[PDB]
Amino acid sequence: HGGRAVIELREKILSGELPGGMRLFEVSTAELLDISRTPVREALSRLTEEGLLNRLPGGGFVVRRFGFADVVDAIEVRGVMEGTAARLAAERGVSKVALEEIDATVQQLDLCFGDRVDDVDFDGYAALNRIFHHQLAALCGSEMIRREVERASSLPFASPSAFLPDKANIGAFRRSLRGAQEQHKAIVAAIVAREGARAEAVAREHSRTARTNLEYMIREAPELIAQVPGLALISDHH
Amino acid sequence: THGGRAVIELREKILSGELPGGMRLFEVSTAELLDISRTPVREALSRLTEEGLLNRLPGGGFVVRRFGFADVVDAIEVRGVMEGTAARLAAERGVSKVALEEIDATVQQLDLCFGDRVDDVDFDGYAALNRIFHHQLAALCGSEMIRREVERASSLPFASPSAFLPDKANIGAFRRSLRGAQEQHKAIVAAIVAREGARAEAVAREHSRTARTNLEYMIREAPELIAQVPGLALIS
Amino acid sequence: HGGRAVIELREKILSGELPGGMRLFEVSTAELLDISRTPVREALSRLTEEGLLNRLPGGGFVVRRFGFADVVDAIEVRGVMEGTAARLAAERGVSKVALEEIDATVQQLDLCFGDRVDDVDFDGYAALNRIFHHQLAALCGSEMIRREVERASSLPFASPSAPDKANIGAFRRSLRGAQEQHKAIVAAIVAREGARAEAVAREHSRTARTNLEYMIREAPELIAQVPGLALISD
Amino acid sequence: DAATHGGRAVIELREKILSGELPGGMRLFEVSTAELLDISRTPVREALSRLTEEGLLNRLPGGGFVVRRFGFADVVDAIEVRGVMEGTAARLAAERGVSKVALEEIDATVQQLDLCFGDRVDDVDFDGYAALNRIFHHQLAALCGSEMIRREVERASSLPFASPSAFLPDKANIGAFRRSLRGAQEQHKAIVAAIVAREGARAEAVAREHSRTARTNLEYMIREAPELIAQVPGLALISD
Ligand SMILES: [Zn+2]
Ligand SMILES: [Zn+2]
Ligand SMILES: [Zn+2]
Ligand SMILES: [Zn+2]
Repeated sequence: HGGRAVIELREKILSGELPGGMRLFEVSTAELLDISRTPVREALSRLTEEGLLNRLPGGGFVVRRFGFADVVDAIEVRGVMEGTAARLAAERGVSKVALEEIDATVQQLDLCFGDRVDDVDFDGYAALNRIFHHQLAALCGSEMIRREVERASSLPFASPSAFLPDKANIGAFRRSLRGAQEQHKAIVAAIVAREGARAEAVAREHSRTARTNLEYMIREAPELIAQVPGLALISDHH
Repeated sequence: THGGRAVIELREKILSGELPGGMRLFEVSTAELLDISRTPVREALSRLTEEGLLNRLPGGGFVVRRFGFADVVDAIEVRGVMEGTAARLAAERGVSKVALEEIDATVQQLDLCFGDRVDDVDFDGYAALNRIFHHQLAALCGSEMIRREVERASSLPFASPSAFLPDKANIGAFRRSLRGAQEQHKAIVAAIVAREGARAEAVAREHSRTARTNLEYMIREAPELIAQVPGLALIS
Repeated sequence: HGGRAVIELREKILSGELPGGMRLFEVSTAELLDISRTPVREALSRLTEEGLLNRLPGGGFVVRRFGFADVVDAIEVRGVMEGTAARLAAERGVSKVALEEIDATVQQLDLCFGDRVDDVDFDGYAALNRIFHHQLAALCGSEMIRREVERASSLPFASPSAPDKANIGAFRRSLRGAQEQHKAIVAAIVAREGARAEAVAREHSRTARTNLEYMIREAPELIAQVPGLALISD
Repeated sequence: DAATHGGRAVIELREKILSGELPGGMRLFEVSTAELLDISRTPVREALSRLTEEGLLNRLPGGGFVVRRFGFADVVDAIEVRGVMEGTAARLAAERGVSKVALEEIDATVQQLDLCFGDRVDDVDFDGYAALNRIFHHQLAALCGSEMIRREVERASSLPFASPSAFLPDKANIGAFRRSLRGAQEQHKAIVAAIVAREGARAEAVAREHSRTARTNLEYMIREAPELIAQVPGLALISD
């Protein structure tokens, strides 16, 4: 009910239907979505937590305006937060079951690669990549860490598979997935070996793949900008 | 503005322990408690979810977040890691002449809190100026996204920079530890000026571990000090 | 002449012709290499600095014995030393000329690769990889750092290009990731991101350890193609 | 080795380089060096070569040796390398683990170092700290149980200015240096704590930061106390 309200409202913000700087109010938003006030209230609050809306001082909400600096900083925060989770898992240790689970996801991700450099199941990688980053966040067994890492990924343009959309299935991106999969293996290896410094460094570097993919799209493939939701609304971008 | 007296009153009742961890809150029962209308109560319950004091229940309603010792240790870790990011980015990107003069002035004022003997420290003066230093450090790299994320990491009562420095916890062991902490403040600024991001990050992370060291000293050696420290009311 | 004596002496140690525990003396070594004593003296001293020989009290050298732990530790030290050079270059800054030179090496390394990994210049990569690691060591402009980094890379089994016949499908695929690391080190140095520059340079040295561990577990016939590796007991 | 003519020449020749008797930039040849030490040609050749391996001399392209010259930049870079090498030993000890006996030994040195401090900020046994500080850094290098790593930290700490207690000589016992020892002792405690807790990242970061104290103390002598330069037996090698 409330979840269905979040999806539609998020879609209207990211499409540019509700532009940056636009003021949103409980009743006018409920009329727009043709949904009851209770789910709409949950949706507006959830999208504030997610970072798409800001609260206005006298009540109501405002659609946030993002710059390139915001995208780069969001990717940085996510990498730094995932690096913390990986380091703490290596320092504290991981349970037999949790390790078996994440190692199974890495093995499934290996099945997305073939003989030629381009032979990669892009859609299969993107779905399993989300699972790997979820399991990595929970690895150290801390709810506080899991919540803070998940919040850092909820943030705009900070999702692990955000720069891997189905329609951005290009050669240059498929070749870069082999290096990314080697990073997943290295994070788990470092955690097993109790090498916190390595686990953190690899997780931070791994997040920077998103920034490289973004920079590739601006300089070499600008038609791919519209494939990332909301990215074409960032006026700054170039 | 900003949720009014409703958000303030409801936050005060959660932090005092009046509304304990695990307690379920609903629109109507909360409105009866605050003797306010439904609209300002709905804003308050939503705002405190965004702030991280409440969690949403799957079938509607809210639940007061419960915190344990592990949560305090992890919050201090996240704060250090976030401050370390701000310090590293300030060193990598560079800092404006005005912003550097401001932070360096706070460090100079903090130096005036120290005397001849190891215990000769103005504890209340350090705590107030320490809050300013950490605020200024968060804004140094010039990024709003970083400043917001660092301030959020510092927002819980026990994750605050001066949280483990309350006026009544003015003990000898804690005054001796402030000299090392002040040397860390100087080192963070020096590393930023020198464009040494790695050092700036490492010092900021280590500096935050002082809070954990001071917390661990209480649990083991002075448990009567637990009640005096804010945030430790949300703990069991 | 002295450099020629070092190559010939190093080759006999790494082939196992001069086994570990063997005692070497100026005269007997000069008779063996059929070279004058002065270049042989330089060679014996240079190989002590490099870590292949140990000095005996009273003169004379002894050929060192190496274990897998020695290889693992050498690679660790090299990565840590290269990470220092990369971090200091990012923190201090690099001159326009030095940055153009190292970036030209990276561009030449790209020409070792095509569209596919089927035809990748393995011998070409190894030669240019040595140049990249030489320039990276000198980037921060410190002679002290350059000397300590080159020493850490002279060390046994620590060399950056640690294999003409060992040219398999897998080791060719791993050179693409290694080249992306070279690009990332330079990018981090340009961007003044010391932390990143250090982390990438450390992780880059670990590729050697990963490739060593692959041969032992999956391709032991490739052990004889690595110089001196066939002498270690594991 | 000290009893051999070869070993005796290394001790005497090292002493003349470190005293400044043989200054930086001085070309040393087999003959001139042998006349100086009044020793035969063969032990001199061993001596000259051993000090090149040691890093005190450099080889000249057309034959012969040159006394290696050191500048302020070289001292700063040497302290950086030592911190980076000690940080590696501390990180590897935390990652691998340390035996019960080795931990009890280093923790005993930390406890002995705590006995060097009193009530006032200046109340510090400077000579007692310097001797025990050498033991702590010795014990720290060996902690991970790797011989190559121990040797590598040993080498990084071998130049007279790259030594852990080099910037703590008996004659440089000043107020501004005694106050800095309290922070340094807290870092010794933090390195051991990080190793026990298996926190390699922290162990490395603290060991690197700890080494920067030596740079801070050096910079203080140059900018504020230049009369202290000559009384540090280790800064004699410095040109400018
Ligand atoms: Zn991933
Ligand atoms: Zn502080
Ligand atoms: Zn390379
Ligand atoms: Zn020390």
